[PDB]
Amino acid sequence: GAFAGRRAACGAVLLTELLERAAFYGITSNLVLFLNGAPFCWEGAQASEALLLFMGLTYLGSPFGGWLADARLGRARAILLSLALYLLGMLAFPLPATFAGLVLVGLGVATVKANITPFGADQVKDRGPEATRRFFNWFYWSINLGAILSLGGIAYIQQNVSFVTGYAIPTVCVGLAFVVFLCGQSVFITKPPDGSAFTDMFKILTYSCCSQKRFDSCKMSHGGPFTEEKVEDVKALVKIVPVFLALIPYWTVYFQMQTTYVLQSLHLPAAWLTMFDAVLILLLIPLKDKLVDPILRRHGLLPSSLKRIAVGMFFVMCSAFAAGILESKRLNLVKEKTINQTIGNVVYHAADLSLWWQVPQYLLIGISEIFASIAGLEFAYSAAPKSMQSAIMGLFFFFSGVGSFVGSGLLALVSIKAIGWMSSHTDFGNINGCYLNYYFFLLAAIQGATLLLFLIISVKYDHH
Repeated sequence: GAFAGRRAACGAVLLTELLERAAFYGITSNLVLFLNGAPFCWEGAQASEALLLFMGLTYLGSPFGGWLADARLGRARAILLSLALYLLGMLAFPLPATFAGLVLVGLGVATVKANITPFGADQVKDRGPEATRRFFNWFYWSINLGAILSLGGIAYIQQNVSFVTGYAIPTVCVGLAFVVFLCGQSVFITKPPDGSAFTDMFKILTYSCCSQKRFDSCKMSHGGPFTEEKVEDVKALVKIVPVFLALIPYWTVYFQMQTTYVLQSLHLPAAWLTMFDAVLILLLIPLKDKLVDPILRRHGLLPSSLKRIAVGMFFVMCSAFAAGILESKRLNLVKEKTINQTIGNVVYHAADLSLWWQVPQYLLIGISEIFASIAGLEFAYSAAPKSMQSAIMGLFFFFSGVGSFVGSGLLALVSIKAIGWMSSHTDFGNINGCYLNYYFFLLAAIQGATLLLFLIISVKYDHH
């Protein structure tokens, strides 16, 4: 009965999210390749910088998207405006203009990502937190399904017809999402926030900050016009911030592992490797949702989101250790024979080893994801105040982007001449004379330290 009733609205929201994710992954799958192979052939550095700027704008727009959704507008209306801007920007690709289109697409996706999760989360808030947890599980499953569908269909229909349609496919998807969402609204009534006074909440926050400049906060605000709700929201946000601060290195390690696993698998369509992870997720989310959760319900072992994030961090560390061991074995084997292969239009030298040895580590990462990210989202919805859930989601996405940037900086920094772990990394391939195993071991050590710090912070937070 918990999932009955608004099932149609939940399915519509999941379909819209799937279409949005498919369009985004279609955009990001071969943007650099399309720009390089286009008649306006730029340099590799120029395309890389454009992609990095696009990703940074998408990461940065999420807090402002949540701010715009929370203030002077609703949630569904802000989603509609964001996806309209997304469609308008995406229409430019099949046709300075490129910069404007990238800006529009980035703003649209940043607002959509920041606003879709809180809306669907509050849509099922009628029942207990278990309904929200199941909704988040199916939300992540739909995201992965959309990723797989895009990364397959792009190549599936790219060969049949002209390549322009390859970029026209996401746009149509966006349009479809638009229509679906519109229809959903006609029967949504998913407890619309109707946020009008929430704008004042923002200025109240500033007033509280002024009260800081002019448990000190509680006693100071008791005398003034600072009714307990806003003070408790400020306290909750203050408690939340260190969690994200500790989670930033986790996102750094996550993105670095995502890049390095593909880079290593290249030496055993290039996007299919990434699909592997998603495929594993598509296999793991349902089974767990039907088996892992009930058993705890039988034993009363239901942990907090922080404990599940810690378990995910432990699985990440185990996967990093396994990847390091596999890289060491591959380096030991490769010092005797090499095999020349071609992927796309690039020649790579790979060791005489099967590709299935990547199955264990990937599997571990999958478990970590199904134990961590979703749980974090639940926390991102649970501890956040009811007034500014979208702002909290936007800040979380911004912190994830900052972690990704820190990971890229660390990857650049572990390539200095004094380090000596890699010298052919500047070249496209020939990672045979490199030391990626040491990089994996360093990532595992950093993950362990971050896990310990997060455990301490989680214990301190749960004590209060």
